[PDB]
Amino acid sequence: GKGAYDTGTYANLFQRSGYREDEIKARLEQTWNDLFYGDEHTRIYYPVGDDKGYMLDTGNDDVRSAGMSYGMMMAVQMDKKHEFDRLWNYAYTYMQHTEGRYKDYFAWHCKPDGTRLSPGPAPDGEEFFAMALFFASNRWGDGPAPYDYQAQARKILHACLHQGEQGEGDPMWEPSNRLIKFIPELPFSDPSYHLPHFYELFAQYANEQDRTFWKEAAEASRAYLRTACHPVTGLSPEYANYDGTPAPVQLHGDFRHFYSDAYRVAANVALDWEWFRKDPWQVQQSNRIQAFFSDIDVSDYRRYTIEGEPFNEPALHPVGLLATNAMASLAADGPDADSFVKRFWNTPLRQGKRRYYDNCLYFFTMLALSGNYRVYQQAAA
Ligand SMILES: OC[C@@H]1O[C@@H](O[C@@H]2[C@@H](O)[C@H](O[C@@H]3CO[C@@H](O[C@@H]4CO[C@@H](O)[C@H](O)[C@H]4O)[C@H](O)[C@H]3O)OC[C@H]2O[C@@H]2OC[C@@H](O)[C@H](O)[C@H]2O)[C@H](O)[C@H]1O
Repeated sequence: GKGAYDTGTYANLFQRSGYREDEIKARLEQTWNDLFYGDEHTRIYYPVGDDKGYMLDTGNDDVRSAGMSYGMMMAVQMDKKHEFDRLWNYAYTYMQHTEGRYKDYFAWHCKPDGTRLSPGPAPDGEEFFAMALFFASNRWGDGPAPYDYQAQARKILHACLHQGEQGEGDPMWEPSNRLIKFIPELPFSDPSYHLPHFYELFAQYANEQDRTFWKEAAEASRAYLRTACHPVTGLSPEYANYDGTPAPVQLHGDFRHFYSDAYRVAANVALDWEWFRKDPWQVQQSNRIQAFFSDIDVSDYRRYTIEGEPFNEPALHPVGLLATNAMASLAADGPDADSFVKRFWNTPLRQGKRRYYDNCLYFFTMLALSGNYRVYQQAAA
């Protein structure tokens, strides 16, 4: 078969699970309203002035590039221009470099007021910023700068591939292997950063010289994720070497294990399958990870070695983990797919100081499983 990119048909797995259409759309809208306009123990979005707003990492009391970029995608996928523009204005103003080795990249986290905490960037932010902006252009049309969406996107993806050619700086993609990097400087990666589905669409909307690269990178990332995921459990490390093996322990933590970052791999893999249907391995990977967690309660979620050895330590984001395991049902045809969809439906949004990452993964799963995580092309509106 052909994917949602070709057919324009999006699977409603909640409907397939037996839930009513009415119910599903109401549940999606409520999730938007709570995360963006809820109470002080739920909402993760905060509007600032008349033309700005941010997504708060409640857990770390800072504003991340990954989070702001997640927020923009959430906004454009839900047809929420006002909120989309507020977020982008915050990112463009406070976070985007206008000079230095990081010119056109984004400072990976800052304070709610906009004061930067580190200058270095996080590539998973950049790619999400780029994809979100192209969808904004395709859905709403380019506004006046800085709301010339497709132009802002192309400028970011130019930097991503070409940052070292203008004197000093490093590219976010390693030219030799066409793989996104953990950060510009270090020659290793993060499985969760690989969005081959997003790169297919960059191959359509990026600067003309780079379109070949993005198409090659789509297939490179699909290949990398086959080497990153354990062939039994379908678990993956947080940081990985280009060969897919867990990276050495870093100075800021041990990232060889299946923890917070790794959760998004199963969701990323599943969305690529839904959109493009290119890699039949993605179905098997969805079956494997679901089968590893088929027997495990959310309250019993741990840190695991990719081999499947549970640490005594609990998962920091078990609702997040359930959401991504549930999102895998987009691609899973196994006997656990139906189970995971119902399990997620009966799981509410997280509350308390650690809620941010859980609720971000929650909302993407709510979008995806309702059939509302869609490609916005140069169509006939
Ligand atoms: O913790 C001290 C910081 O470590 C150094 O590393 C930075 C990375 O952490 C960052 O990757 C970010 C981190 O946030 C990720 O999302 C997480 C998922 O886990 C949840 O619990 C959490 O709420 C959520 O935020 C997100 O996916 C990524 O975007 O990437 C940048 C990296 O930068 C650099 O560290 C390496 C160093 O060489 C550079 O100097 C620095 O810029 C930070 O230095 C330090 O502050």
